[PDB]
Amino acid sequence: SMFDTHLVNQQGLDDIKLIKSTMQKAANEILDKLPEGREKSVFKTKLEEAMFFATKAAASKSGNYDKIIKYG
Amino acid sequence: SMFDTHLVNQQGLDDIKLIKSTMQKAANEILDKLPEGREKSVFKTKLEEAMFFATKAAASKSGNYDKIIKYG
Amino acid sequence: FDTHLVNQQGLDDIKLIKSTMQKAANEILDKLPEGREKSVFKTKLEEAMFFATKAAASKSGNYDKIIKY
Amino acid sequence: FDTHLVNQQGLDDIKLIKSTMQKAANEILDKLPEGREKSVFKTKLEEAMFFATKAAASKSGNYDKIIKY
Amino acid sequence: FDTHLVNQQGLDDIKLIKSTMQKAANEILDKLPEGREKSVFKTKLEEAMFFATKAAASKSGNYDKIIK
Amino acid sequence: FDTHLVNQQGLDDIKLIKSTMQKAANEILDKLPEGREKSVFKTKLEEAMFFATKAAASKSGNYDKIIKY
Ligand SMILES: Nc1ncnc2c1ncn2[C@@H]1O[C@@H]2COP(=O)(O)OP(=O)(O)OC[C@H]3O[C@@H](O[C@H]2[C@H]1O)[C@H](O)[C@@H]3O
Ligand SMILES: Nc1ncnc2c1ncn2[C@@H]1O[C@@H]2COP(=O)(O)OP(=O)(O)OC[C@H]3O[C@@H](O[C@H]2[C@H]1O)[C@H](O)[C@@H]3O
Repeated sequence: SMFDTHLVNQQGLDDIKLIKSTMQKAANEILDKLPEGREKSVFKTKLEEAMFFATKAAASKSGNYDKIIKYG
Repeated sequence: SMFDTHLVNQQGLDDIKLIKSTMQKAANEILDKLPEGREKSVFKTKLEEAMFFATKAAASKSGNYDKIIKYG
Repeated sequence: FDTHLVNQQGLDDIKLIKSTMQKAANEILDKLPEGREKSVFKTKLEEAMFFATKAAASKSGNYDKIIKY
Repeated sequence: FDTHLVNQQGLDDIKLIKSTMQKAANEILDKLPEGREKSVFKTKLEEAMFFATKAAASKSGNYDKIIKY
Repeated sequence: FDTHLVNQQGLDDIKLIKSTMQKAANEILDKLPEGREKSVFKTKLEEAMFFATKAAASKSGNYDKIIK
Repeated sequence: FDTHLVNQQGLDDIKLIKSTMQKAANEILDKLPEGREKSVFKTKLEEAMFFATKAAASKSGNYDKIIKY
């Protein structure tokens, strides 16, 4: 279910650290080249949405969480 | 207008090369950590959307294009 | 891209918000015919829930730790 | 871009699904702090409900007419 | 999630905006190769038209009833 | 994130698609009241056009060069 909560373990946190640190560094380097304005701001908001899905893919990877809390 | 076409010059192409190669390296490193599945696929599609805005920000940066083609 | 590690209060707020939407989603989905529009509804709803869950998890009082990168 | 002209059952289904989502949204919103994430939750939910409402409106038996262009 | 039950004037405006966009979309689609970008163009356009149609339906004079 | 450098045929296809949508969009916008829905229509339409323009620029026979990264 889209509503499930994955209780991530350290392996999940480690994977998330790798992906977020990697994207953070790349995003800072790209943002430094872009002029302030609407397109730069939309790039940032679209990138934040993308990262919810990358983070969820890591958090729910077999071995990266200990238990799932389900609702209903 | 959202419909304007910026004819990029070499400085725009150089900026776009920097931003796209930076994101391609980061995306490949992140994708290598993610399990095959829907979330990985949505990450990629959201990231493609984000990059249209980063690329447009670079292409229309003052000094990065020579002329704008306008319609209507 | 901060990560918020929720405390018990954050977990309980997330229980409330996710339980509330899951119940409403079940009732609505059971009324909708199968097909493209029902699928897209679920896609958009999941996107909404990422933002609601982040709002709850990053609310002051709801996290033990913020991890920055 | 079909235009659905719903009949009485279509209006009833849409009333149920929108009433159900409005109640759940209100309960969730009361738990969320003001800010960007809460605002995006609302906008995503509005997108979701366009598709749920289209699904209901074009359900067999729920329309007087579907106008095509 | 307000509902607008349009009157004839709202239905006429909606016919004009949707007919206009459908004609333009068909002309553009006839130029585009099959594939992912063409498919996403269509779904993005459907999303856009939900908002255009709601703007027209809630225009003063275009609705007979608002249901809350 | 390949970059397509259009040739003349790609530029002329882009002229056709962008001038067609700009005229339609102007006609529609002139019917719409100012407000949030009109604003989101424009934002969603811009997103649509990135994909249509990319589809045209990478169509076989419409590009001089593809830059890969
Ligand atoms: N062992 C844990 N101990 C403590 N806290 C944990 C653990 N494991 C996970 N968490 C966090 O709780 C929430 C989980 O709820 P969820 O339904 O599974 O995640 P989500 O839907 O993708 O929401 C997206 C947002 O939630 C925020 O906190 C998430 C998790 O980071 C994120 O920062 C996202 O920004
Ligand atoms: N005088 C009317 N008589 C009968 N039916 C009417 C009238 N006037 C409007 N309608 C229809 O009611 C439904 C709910 O309206 P709503 O709640 O305002 O719509 P929405 O949130 O914008 O989603 C919109 C999606 O629903 C479909 O049917 C819509 C309206 O076309 C749309 O085709 C979209 O696919």
